[PDB]
Amino acid sequence: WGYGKHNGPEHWHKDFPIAKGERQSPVDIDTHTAKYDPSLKPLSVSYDQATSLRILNNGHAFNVEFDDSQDKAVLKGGPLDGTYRLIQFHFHWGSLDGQGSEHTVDKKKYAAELHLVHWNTKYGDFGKAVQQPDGLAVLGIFLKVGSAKPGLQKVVDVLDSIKTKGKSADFTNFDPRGLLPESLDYWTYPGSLTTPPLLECVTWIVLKEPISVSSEQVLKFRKLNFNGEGEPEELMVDNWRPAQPLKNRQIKASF
Ligand SMILES: NS(=O)(=O)/N=C(\Oc1ccccc1)N1CCOCC1
Ligand SMILES: [Zn+2]
Repeated sequence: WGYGKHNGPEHWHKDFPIAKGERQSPVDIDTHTAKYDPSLKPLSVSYDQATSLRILNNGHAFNVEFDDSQDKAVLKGGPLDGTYRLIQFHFHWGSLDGQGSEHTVDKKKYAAELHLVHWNTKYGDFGKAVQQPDGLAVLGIFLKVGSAKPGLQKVVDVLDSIKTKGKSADFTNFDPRGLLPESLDYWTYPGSLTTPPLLECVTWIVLKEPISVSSEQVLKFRKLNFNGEGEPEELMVDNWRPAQPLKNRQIKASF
């Protein structure tokens, strides 16, 4: 699977029939249908002891991986019951600034979207968590093009070294706190992974406030390759799934 005409989102349902499921992601967030929910508790992003390990081009995106052997970087609160450990983050982005995000807001597409993936520690390990309807929590953050995001620059700086599928590099001592906007105001809804196997295990928490990144930063994302070394170059761009049917779901606002 991939993002091209012959292996892209329109084809995924043949190997992963859940692609046409009842709680697929992403979705369009219609701000006039989302309802404030005063029962939501404050979101707690606890990343002070985060332990990043490595950055990997997996042919679909680049992934910054963390040590999730212990409660070191966790998400709690909000719509969540319990504790969810950060395992990795990645981005989706476009070929041009007017597309790239997976979620949309009143049909607006942002230039890119950051996903911080967390699993529910009550299930012991990630593999067990993704067999549960509350196994994962993904914090989604939109990127727009404006001023540079200083906290993103160390990421941008290493991409030269993982240009092709299968390449990795040490990426210790990275602080993901530097990727957040000021506000933790969010929308939440039950959904899925947005990549095969498209498992319907995720509590989505999508921040309302985008972060700004510079044109130079996003241009460096677009120099990555989907292909492996020595293979013909296919630029890693437009690695986003479009909005899926909302079906019988409710999107709730924390604000
Ligand atoms: N939006 S997402 O489904 O989280 N994307 C991904 O799914 C996962 C699956 C497991 C752990 C973290 C993320 N990625 C990024 C692209 O390469 C495939 C893996
Ligand atoms: Zn993602």
